[PDB]
Formats: sequence, C-alpha cells, structure tokens
Amino acid sequence: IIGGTESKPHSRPYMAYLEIVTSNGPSKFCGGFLIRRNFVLTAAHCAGRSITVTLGAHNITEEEDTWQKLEVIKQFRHPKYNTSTLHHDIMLLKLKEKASLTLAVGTLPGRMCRVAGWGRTGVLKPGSDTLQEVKLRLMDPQACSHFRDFDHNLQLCVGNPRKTKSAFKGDSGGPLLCAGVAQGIVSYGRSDAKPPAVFTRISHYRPWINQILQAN
Ligand SMILES: Cc1c(S(=O)(=O)Nc2ccc(-c3ccncc3)cc2C(F)(F)F)sc2ccc(F)cc12
Ligand SMILES: [Zn+2]
Repeated sequence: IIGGTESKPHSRPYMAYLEIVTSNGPSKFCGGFLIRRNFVLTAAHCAGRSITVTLGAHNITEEEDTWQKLEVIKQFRHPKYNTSTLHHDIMLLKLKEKASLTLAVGTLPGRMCRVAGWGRTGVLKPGSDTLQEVKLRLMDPQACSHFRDFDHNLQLCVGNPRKTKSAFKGDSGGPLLCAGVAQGIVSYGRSDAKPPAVFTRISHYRPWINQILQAN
C-alpha cells in the first residue's frame, strides 16, 4: 500500500496474509480475505505449489495469540484465468479446517473505497510489517485505457492518477471495500506505481464463487 495509513490493529478481521511457495524460487506474498470460515478469496496470480494463510495478523513479524496459521488443502483458480491478459484474476482457497471466530478473525465511478494489505509501500520499499490501508477513488474505465487488456465488465479502475495513493506489489488478492461492501480484488497495475490500478470486479464472479462454496 502506497500513501496509506497503518490499520487499527485487528480492525479488518477478515484480512488474510498469504505465503505462497513455488518449486524454483523463494516465497511470494499476497493478501486475501476470509469469506467463509474455511474459504479465502484472493487473486489467481497468487497461486502456487502450496499456500499458507495467516489470519488475525497485524504486525506479521510478531507472533501473537490472535494468529491462526491455517493450511490450504486446495486452490480453486478461475478456469478462464489468463496469464497474459490477467482476465478472471480470482481464486478461492479452501482451508483444511474452519477458522476460529474471534474479535481479530471473522468473515466478510467517482466514489471512495478502501483497500488494505501488507504490500510494498513504495517502488524501492519492502513489504510492510504492519497492515496498511488507503482510501482510493473509483475511476471511470477510460482512466485505465492504457492497460490494453482492461475490461470494464470484468474489472474496476481504482486510484486517482493525481494522487500517489495506490495498492501495489504484495497487495494482490486484498479486498476493495466500498461503503463496507467488498467490490474488488487487487489484481495488477504499473511497475512504477502510478495509479490507477486494476481490480477484479467481484460481482461478475458471484455465480462461480457460489458454485465452489456450495460444492465444497
Ligand atoms: C501485482 C502488481 C504489479 S507486478 O508488476 O508485480 N505484476 C504485474 C503487473 C502488471 C501485469 C499486467 C500488465 C498488463 N496487462 C496485464 C497484466 C501483471 C502482473 C502480474 F501478473 F505479474 F501480477 S505492479 C502493481 C501495481 C498496482 C497493483 F495494485 C498491483 C501491482
Ligand atoms: Zn494483536
């Protein structure tokens, strides 16, 4: 998160910190959010060989009783996910067991929405130890035209280009909440962090989400 504030600790109890393993490189990291006690929603580009989910975190470097480290038993990447266009950048993670409900852990184009994450706080900066959040402007789709594979039906265009405020690397998979309702998932943007960024429009995938949740 660039240009944001430190979240009040545990004020977003649905937030998930994802550590993603691949065979041929070190761990990568993403955000996500708990939508059922045993399901986390995130971005498809956060898929890997295996994933660990930490719920209940604020400072991800300091173990505390709110933490629930949970095994993912299966990844459900959207079947039409495209690695070139990044269309359908959405994935459900089924947890081995249902998370415990605690205070710190529970389930979840001109308006202002909020996104949170542990991602980088600048181009040359590292992932944040603490959960950060930022208020961003929903933009008209023409603001994202320069993303040649942007699609207004599939995606949201998020972040006033006049501001430095943005989701960034490591925030992938985190929710965009507009008046308390999750409308988007951090997907991609520019390497140089110039907003706007592209978010998955969750509404488009409600049928698919429902099918996975009902059948698993
Ligand atoms: C994650 C991300 C990055 S990245 O550089 O780490 N990855 C990336 C960037 C651009 C595309 C892309 C470019 C054209 N058409 C489609 C996709 C795809 C990728 C993919 F897949 F690797 F994640 S920059 C940024 C900025 C804001 C934000 F919120 C998220 C990100
Ligand atoms: Zn705490």
